[PDB]
Amino acid sequence: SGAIYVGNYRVVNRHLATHNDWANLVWEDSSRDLLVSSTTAQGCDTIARCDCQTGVYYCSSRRKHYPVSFSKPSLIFVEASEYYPARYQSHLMLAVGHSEPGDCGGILRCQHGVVGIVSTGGNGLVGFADVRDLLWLDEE
Ligand SMILES: CSc1ccccc1CC(=O)N1CCc2nc[nH]c(=O)c2C1
Ligand SMILES: [Zn+2]
Repeated sequence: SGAIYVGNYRVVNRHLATHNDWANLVWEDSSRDLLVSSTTAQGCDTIARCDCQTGVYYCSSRRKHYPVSFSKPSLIFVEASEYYPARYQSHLMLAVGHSEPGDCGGILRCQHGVVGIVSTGGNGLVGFADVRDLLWLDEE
């Protein structure tokens, strides 16, 4: 579990969104595993606006933050999980690292701010849903 809290937005994995998220929906995209809902309180996270390929992510199944090198956001085939069939997920970045299903939502960050959230795992890889192209998170 986990979310990004930027401005009056809450960014979560679409597959972990609650009824309150769907009832206060701003935007969702199944191909990216992302959903954004509106918040009453302002958040403290800042979004990175960059092409970094090194950063640090939080792994809840180890209570640890790990430094990683990660690929550029791409269209990647992901095997079937409890939430999606085997399919192509877009705007996904891969790194070598530990990730169990419940690790989804953990933040990946670089020197500029939040880069994305854990979305996929298995085979000793971790995948992150990028948010750096969502410029509108910084306004309204
Ligand atoms: C944090 S997500 C996670 C973590 C550990 C295990 C499973 C998940 C869900 C997930 O994304 N799967 C299902 C398992 C799987 N196995 C091999 N290759 C893959 O591409 C996948 C994709
Ligand atoms: Zn960066």
